[PDB]
Amino acid sequence: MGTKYELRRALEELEKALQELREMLRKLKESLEELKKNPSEDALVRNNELIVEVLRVIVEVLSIIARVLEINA
Amino acid sequence: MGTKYELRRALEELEKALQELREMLRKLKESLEELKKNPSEDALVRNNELIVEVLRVIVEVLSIIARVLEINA
Amino acid sequence: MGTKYELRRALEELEKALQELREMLRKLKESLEELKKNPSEDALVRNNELIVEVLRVIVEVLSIIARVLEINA
Repeated sequence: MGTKYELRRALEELEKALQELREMLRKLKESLEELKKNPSEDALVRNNELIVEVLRVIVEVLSIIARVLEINA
Repeated sequence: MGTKYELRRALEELEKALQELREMLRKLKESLEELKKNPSEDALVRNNELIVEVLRVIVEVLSIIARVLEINA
Repeated sequence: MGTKYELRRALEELEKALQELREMLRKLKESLEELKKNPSEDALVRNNELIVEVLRVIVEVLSIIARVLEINA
C-alpha cells in the first residue's frame, strides 16, 4: 500500500467529511432560523445537539489533516 | 494563473479567515461571560447564533486547507 | 533552529491539541446526554461553555495548520 495510497485515501476521506459538514451546516442554519423565530429550551437542546455533531466531524477532519501533514513534511 | 497563484491566493484567504475567526471568538467570550452572569433563553439563542457563525467559517477554512493539500501532495 | 525545528514543534503541538480536543469532546458528549435527559437553562449554559472551549482550540489548531502550510508550500 504505502505512502501514495495513504495520501489518496486521506484526501478522499477529507472531501467526504467536508460534504457531510456542509450538509450538517445546512441543518444548523435551518434550525437556527426556527430558533430565532421561536425560541425555546427544547429547541435549544436540538440545536446544541447538531453543534456537537458538527464538532465531532471537524475534529475528525483535523485528525486527517494532521496525518497528511505528517506524511508529507 | 496556475499553481503558485492558487497557493498564494489560498494562503492569503486562510489568514484572513483566521483573523475573522479570532474576532468572532472575542465576541463569543464576551457573550459567554454575560451568559454566565445572567443566564437567559434569549441570551442563549444570541450565543448559539455566534457559534454557528464560527462553524461556518471553520468549514470554509477546512475547505481551503483541503485544497492546498490537494494541490501540493 | 530554523525550518525543520519549526515543523517538528508545530506537528508536536498539533497532536497535543488534538488529544485535548478528543478529551473535550468526551465531556461534551457526556454533558449532551445529561442535557437530553434533563433539559435545563443552566445546563445549557455549561454546555455552551464547553462548546466555546472546543472552538478556541480548533482555531488554535487551524493557526498551526496554516503555519505548516505556509512553511512548506
